[PDB]
Amino acid sequence: GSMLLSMSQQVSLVATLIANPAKAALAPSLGIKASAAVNATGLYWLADDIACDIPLPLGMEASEADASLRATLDGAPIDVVVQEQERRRKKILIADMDSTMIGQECIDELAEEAGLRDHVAAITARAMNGEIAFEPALRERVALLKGLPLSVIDKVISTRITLTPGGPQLVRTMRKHGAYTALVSGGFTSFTRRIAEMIGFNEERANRLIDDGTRLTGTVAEPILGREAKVEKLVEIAERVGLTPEDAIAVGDGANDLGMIQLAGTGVALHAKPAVAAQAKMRIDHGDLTALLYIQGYRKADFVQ
Ligand SMILES: [Cl-]
Ligand SMILES: [Cl-]
Ligand SMILES: [Mg+2]
Repeated sequence: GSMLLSMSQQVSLVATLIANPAKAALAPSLGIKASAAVNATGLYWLADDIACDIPLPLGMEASEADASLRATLDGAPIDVVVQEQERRRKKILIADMDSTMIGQECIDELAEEAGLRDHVAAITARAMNGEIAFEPALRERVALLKGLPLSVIDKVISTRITLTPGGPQLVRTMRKHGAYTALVSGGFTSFTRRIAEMIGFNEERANRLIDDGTRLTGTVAEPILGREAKVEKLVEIAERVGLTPEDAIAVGDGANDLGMIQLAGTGVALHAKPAVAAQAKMRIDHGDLTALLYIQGYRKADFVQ
């Protein structure tokens, strides 16, 4: 009950090392080596060979620990995050869909059905990197879908969309612990409704393709939801659940996710290209979506299996 200890708990940092479970290279010896590299108070395994917490000695800047740990692990596929230990477990998740919760870009997959995958995918890549603004890029790409029959959506969904590893476990585990989870996308409601329910999200919010009753018109419902719409949705969710954006973890891979990534108390650039990852305070380049559970301090024993 010491106030001296209690204040120390607030300025207390912890580093977390995280591997992909499919390339689980965080060996016990490596974790000890890393913890010695930062004069750690301790070393706590969240998942054998996959993730460990390394409490940092008080007074060490987070930037120092990050450099030290990345040096010790250089050349190993192990991610590094540093944060305050208090309030690392969040009660809101907000997650992008395309190339984040799913392996594909829904717009590029639909473009294949128009014989224009490569053309559209090149635009998608520049939009994801920040070289073109999202809304005009979305309009340009969707215009090339004009005339596709509505049956093509379920075809794409059923046959070409796959869930990113760790996604259901991430969503279901935070829900087990009382968190509210939302799938937000610059993509399309016809995809996010199905994906959200496969994974287990509480809600979804995305753009909407316009149709004439049988075929796509090649346009999107006005107004188009982009970077600010993701920020506004995080604000809306937090107010509605009686919290603030500091109580949320946000994750995405693209330039238009950086608003919600930067507003959230924990913002994660997941497998992002360098220009996007440079603008997030946390990056996961190797782990899968279970990395976000380890970020929050969950042990594998806490997971919904
Ligand atoms: Cl639940
Ligand atoms: Cl739609
Ligand atoms: Mg994305």
